[PDB]
Amino acid sequence: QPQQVVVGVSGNGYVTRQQDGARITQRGVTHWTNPKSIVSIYFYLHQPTTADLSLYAKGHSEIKVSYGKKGFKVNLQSNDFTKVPVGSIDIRQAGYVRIDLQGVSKSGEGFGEIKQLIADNVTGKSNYVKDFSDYWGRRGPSVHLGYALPEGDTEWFYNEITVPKEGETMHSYYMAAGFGEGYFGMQYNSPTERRILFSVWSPFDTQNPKEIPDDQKIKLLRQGKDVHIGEFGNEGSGGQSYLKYPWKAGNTYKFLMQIRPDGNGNTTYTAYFYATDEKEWKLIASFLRPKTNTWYKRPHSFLENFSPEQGYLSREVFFGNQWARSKEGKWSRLTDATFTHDATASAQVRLDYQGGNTKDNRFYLKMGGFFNESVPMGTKFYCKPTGKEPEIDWEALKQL
Ligand SMILES: [Cl-]
Repeated sequence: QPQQVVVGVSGNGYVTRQQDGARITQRGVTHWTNPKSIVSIYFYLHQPTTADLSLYAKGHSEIKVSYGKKGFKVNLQSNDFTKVPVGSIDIRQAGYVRIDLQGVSKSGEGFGEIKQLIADNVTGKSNYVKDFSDYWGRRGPSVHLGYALPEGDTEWFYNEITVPKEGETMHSYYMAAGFGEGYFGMQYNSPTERRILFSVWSPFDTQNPKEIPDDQKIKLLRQGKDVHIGEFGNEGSGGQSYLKYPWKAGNTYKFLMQIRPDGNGNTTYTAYFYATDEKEWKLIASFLRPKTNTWYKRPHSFLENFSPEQGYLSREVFFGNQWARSKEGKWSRLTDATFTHDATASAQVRLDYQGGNTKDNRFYLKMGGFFNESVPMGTKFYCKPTGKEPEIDWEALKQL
């Protein structure tokens, strides 16, 4: 039987053009002043269906509601929210449906306030952000790749990362060389700042790093030139370091990560970044983690959107030439990757999660942007064991 689908704007809407000219808040669209702004609302349908669209809206305005090339002229004329019919659409294939809103005329300060998109008489199942955090839902589903290590003890992991131009999106974390106790990667933080970030969690479970007993704090051993060192909390706690570095889309950067137990019940974590634009290795930091006795475990990568406002945009990254160096000093090319997704994907509130193979013997991750092909949890991907073995001037690195 056809059914009603109520899509909340706060979890499913985005300002997609002229971002200062409207806003998505906990009640949906507000502060809607600029006729050039576009608001887009996304929800997924499993099968072809018609739908009778309405908005739950208030205002004194004329707006334009669009599904592809089909537009509707819609007046708002209310001081309180009411159901405002728009018109009918024909969804010809499964996938994400995008509904756009644009202001045309207003009698007062703004074009109105839009709380919900309502689709009546819809056949089949749908997926979107409901009964779920609007913050996490709009951030969208992070995705990860885990690389299989050889037998024995690995000390170093090496990975190459390239963010293609089409995958370069502000407020993304492109995490290249993760491990059992932390992360090492690069961020696109603002128009003027990008960071190479390296973080290690304390073994002490707390949200406040100042709660950690002295003997369980992450300890700084080495600090690279121009690197900022601090602590973090609110996601567990530990030590962090970053270098401001203007990395470029389309360039291939290298991440080299050493994890070595000291035999005295600690483990050290040392992160190096190859600044391809300068043709030189940079030290980020070396940190000691107490109460830890491990070699390298769980080499992995991830792709994350950390801004809810950016959830309507995709981001994408390529990972190539993965190598492990054993504690005995032997390099091995890694070939086997396992794809996973985060809890937002698991909740099925966002379906725009993907990863796999490129056509040039790399792996990729892609999420956000409301695409239609997903990849399931645990999918395995493989690359051929080809690629240039790292040639590292070990001694030079030790002197950074
Ligand atoms: Cl920068």
